[PDB]
Amino acid sequence: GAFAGRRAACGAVLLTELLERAAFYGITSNLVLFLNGAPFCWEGAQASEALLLFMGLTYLGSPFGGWLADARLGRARAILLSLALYLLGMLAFPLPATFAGLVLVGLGVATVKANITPFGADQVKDRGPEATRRFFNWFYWSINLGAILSLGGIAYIQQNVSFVTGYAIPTVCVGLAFVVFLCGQSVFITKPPDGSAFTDMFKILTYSCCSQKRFDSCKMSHGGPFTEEKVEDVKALVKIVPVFLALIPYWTVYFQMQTTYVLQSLHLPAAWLTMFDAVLILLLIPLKDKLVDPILRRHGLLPSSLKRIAVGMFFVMCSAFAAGILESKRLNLVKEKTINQTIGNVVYHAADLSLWWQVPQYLLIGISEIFASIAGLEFAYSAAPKSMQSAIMGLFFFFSGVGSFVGSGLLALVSIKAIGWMSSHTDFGNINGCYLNYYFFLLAAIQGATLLLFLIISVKYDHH
Repeated sequence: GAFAGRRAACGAVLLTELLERAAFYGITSNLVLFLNGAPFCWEGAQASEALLLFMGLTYLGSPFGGWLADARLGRARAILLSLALYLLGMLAFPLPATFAGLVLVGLGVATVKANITPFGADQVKDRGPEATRRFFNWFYWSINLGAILSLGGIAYIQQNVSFVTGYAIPTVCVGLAFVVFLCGQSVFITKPPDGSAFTDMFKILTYSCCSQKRFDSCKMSHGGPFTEEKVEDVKALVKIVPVFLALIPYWTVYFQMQTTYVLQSLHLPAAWLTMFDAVLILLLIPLKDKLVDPILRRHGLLPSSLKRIAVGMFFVMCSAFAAGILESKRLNLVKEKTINQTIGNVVYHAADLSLWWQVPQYLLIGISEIFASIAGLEFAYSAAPKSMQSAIMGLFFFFSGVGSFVGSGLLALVSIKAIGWMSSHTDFGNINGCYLNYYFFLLAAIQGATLLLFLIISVKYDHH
């Protein structure tokens, strides 16, 4: 009965999210390749910088998207405006203009990502937190399904017809999402926030900050016009911030592992490797949702989101250790024979080893994801105040982007001449004379330290 009733609205929201994710992954799958192979052939550095700027704008727009959704507008209306801007920007690709289109697409996706999760989360808030947890599980499953569908269909229909349609496919998807969402609204009534006074909440926050400049906060605000709700929201946000601060290195390690696993698998369509992870997720989310959760319900072992994030961090560390061991074995084997292969239009030298040895580590990462990210989202919805859930989601996405940037900086920094772990990394391939195993071991050590710090912070937070 918990999932009955608004099932149609939940399915519509999941379909819209799937279409949005498919369009985004279609955009990001071969943007650099399309720009390089286009008649306006730029340099590799120029395309890389454009992609990095696009990703940074998408990461940065999420807090402002949540701010715009929370203030002077609703949630569904802000989603509609964001996806309209997304469609308008995406229409430019099949046709300075490129910069404007990238800006529009980035703003649209940043607002959509920041606003879709809180809306669907509050849509099922009628029942207990278990309904929200199941909704988040199916939300992540739909995201992965959309990723797989895009990364397959792009190549599936790219060969049949002209390549322009390859970029026209996401746009149509966006349009479809638009229509679906519109229809959903006609029967949504998913407890619309109707946020009008929430704008004042923002200025109240500033007033509280002024009260800081002019448990000190509680006693100071008791005398003034600072009714307990806003003070408790400020306290909750203050408690939340260190969690994200500790989670930033986790996102750094996550993105670095995502890049390095593909880079290593290249030496055993290039996007299919990434699909592997998603495929594993598509296999793991349902089974767990039907088996892992009930058993705890039988034993009363239901942990907090922080404990599940810690378990995910432990699985990440185990996967990093396994990847390091596999890289060491591959380096030991490769010092005797090499095999020349071609992927796309690039020649790579790979060791005489099967590709299935990547199955264990990937599997571990999958478990970590199904134990961590979703749980974090639940926390991102649970501890956040009811007034500014979208702002909290936007800040979380911004912190994830900052972690990704820190990971890229660390990857650049572990390539200095004094380090000596890699010298052919500047070249496209020939990672045979490199030391990626040491990089994996360093990532595992950093993950362990971050896990310990997060455990301490989680214990301190749960004590209060």
